[PDB]
Amino acid sequence: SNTIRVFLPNKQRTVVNVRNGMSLHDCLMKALKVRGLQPECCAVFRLLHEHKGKKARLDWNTDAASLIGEELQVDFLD
Repeated sequence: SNTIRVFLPNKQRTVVNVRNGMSLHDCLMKALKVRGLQPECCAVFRLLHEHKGKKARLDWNTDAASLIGEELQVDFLD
């Protein structure tokens, strides 16, 4: 794929495309930028497509191109 979803911590959702020069932070700093959020104070995750009770936690420089074709979330930080 080349698309992934971003669910907000305010329970929202949206779809984003991954380009060259992405990285989680800069790739979500698209998303949240649009939304009016900041990612610096949050933790981003990929959703539990093979887990229960736990989202798959990612890096703020994560290769979203490896989470490509999935659903992501953002939550509180650490």
